[PDB]
Amino acid sequence: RLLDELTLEGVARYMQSERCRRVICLVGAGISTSAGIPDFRSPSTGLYDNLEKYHLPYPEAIFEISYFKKHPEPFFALAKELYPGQFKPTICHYFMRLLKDKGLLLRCYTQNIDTLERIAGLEQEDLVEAHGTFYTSHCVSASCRHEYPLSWMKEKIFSEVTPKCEDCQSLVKPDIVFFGESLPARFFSCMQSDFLKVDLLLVMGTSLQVQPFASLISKAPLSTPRLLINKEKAGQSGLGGGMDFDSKKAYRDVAWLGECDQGCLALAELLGWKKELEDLVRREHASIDAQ
Amino acid sequence: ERLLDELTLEGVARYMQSERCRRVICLVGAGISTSAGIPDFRSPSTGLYDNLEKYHLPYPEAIFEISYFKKHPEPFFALAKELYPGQFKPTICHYFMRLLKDKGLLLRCYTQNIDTLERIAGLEQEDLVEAHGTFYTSHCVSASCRHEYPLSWMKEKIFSEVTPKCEDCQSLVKPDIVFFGESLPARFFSCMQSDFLKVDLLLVMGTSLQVQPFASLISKAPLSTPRLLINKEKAGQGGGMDFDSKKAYRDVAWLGECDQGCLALAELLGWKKELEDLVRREHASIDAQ
Ligand code: NA
Ligand code: NA
Ligand code: NA
Ligand code: NA
Ligand SMILES: [Zn+2]
Ligand SMILES: [Zn+2]
Repeated sequence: RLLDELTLEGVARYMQSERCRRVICLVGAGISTSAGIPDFRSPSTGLYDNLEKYHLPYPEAIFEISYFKKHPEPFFALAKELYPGQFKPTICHYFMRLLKDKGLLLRCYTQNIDTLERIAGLEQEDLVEAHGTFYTSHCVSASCRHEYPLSWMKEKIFSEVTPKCEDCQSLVKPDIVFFGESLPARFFSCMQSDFLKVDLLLVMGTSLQVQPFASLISKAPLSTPRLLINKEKAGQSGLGGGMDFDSKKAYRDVAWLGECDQGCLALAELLGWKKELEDLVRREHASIDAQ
Repeated sequence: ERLLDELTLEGVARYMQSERCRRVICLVGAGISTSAGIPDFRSPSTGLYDNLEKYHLPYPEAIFEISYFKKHPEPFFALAKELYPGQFKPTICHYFMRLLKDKGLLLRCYTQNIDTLERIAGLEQEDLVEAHGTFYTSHCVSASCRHEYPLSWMKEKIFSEVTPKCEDCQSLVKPDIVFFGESLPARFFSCMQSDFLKVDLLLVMGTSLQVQPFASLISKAPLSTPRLLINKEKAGQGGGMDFDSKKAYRDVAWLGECDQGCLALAELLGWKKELEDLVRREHASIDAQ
């Protein structure tokens, strides 16, 4: 086994090793709650638990493409309520920024649509935004598909004026992958390439309860260490790979439970980067508060 | 066709007052005993998996594995001594299942806990399937000896910190709990084939449903049988638990403390007064020696 001890210290020792040259990050809504965006499945605070004032047939409807096509108002009410005044990336995003700067980041597969990975300084080459993004929008008609920038959409969303294409008066939706829409081709191409060479998997703020994303933890070589930084164990045992932190055959999986920012701080310190990470977060947070 | 009128606690309680709901099966786990001061296994920070450092185990699950226990039984008995609950006082949830017994509604209680609080709350053996055994009785481990020992013996040996060894054959005497790697009792399977043909409601409480074959029990239920979960968090997601999809039809999740969920359910059923009275009286009766 590549790790000497199934701990955060073991993972950090490994990250200092020579064979650990390509790290893949898998991240979810948990890495953004510190930036004031709540997750989906945390009880009480999650979105599933605060969707009653929309009067939905079922909670998931607000995320279903077909329902959105027949009653988009609720999704856009949610978009207006959840629009973040400031898109301020967290300590976790900037830890992935450090991984980019040290040549360790092969890819960040993100399930979030908040584009905080871009604001933290990850580039498109670095990213697989598996569920799309809110940054750009498109008309839904197969013969229209007129694109619209975030400025336009934002103005409509806050004006509670349902986004309709100017030319065909159709529905214009953020380029998010609603339930029932296929993932970007980039997801599959990048997957087939990246997971042949990956040396370390960094799973953060995700419950691994939505496929096909979670199965990504199963594509890694059987020797690639997997560190989970998350409030709770996830990915154990719907699923095809299997996080094994505690059994008699466990050898490569490590779970560090707690806040994503706190775990990134501990990991950085272990690697001697805590100082640089705090400085980077400080500088960028101050710089953003200038626009 | 959606035996529940609405996927809520109120819908489930309406169903329970209906004529069609005559058989309730309870599936419960460590979560129903944390109010009684016994912690669960997989809760972060407070769970047993997160507090096994002082036993110096090769791996967290080893403390519960039959093979490790047979070769390194000292850590399990240290945990047994330190985890032995000073008072065995069932929680409001146990007594709510007692209310279910008294109203003729309880077909069976399948429990994963070994603390026997379901008996102290007044469920009888015919009411119970202790799927993972109990601490109440112990046996020597030799396949030809199998001499039984009562809890008095065990309590005394555990607290005097002397590894329990058989008087006749000097082998290891372990509690009759189902360690990882031991088969479940035949009662589990018999009772299952019968109970899940006539069950009208599933009550899953204080369990993460992450251990097999217990968790699959929610799959033996008829496709029409409603299933309500009372738990701090969604778990179990026939079929699995479908609370939120467009196809959800029979599953209801009430997130929170098991005791509070039992209180709310009882109130909807008009039993809250009786439940609180029973809890107070039984706590007082047990404290009176
Ligand atoms: Na969760
Ligand atoms: Na997400
Ligand atoms: Na849990
Ligand atoms: Na289902
Ligand atoms: Zn259009
Ligand atoms: Zn013996």
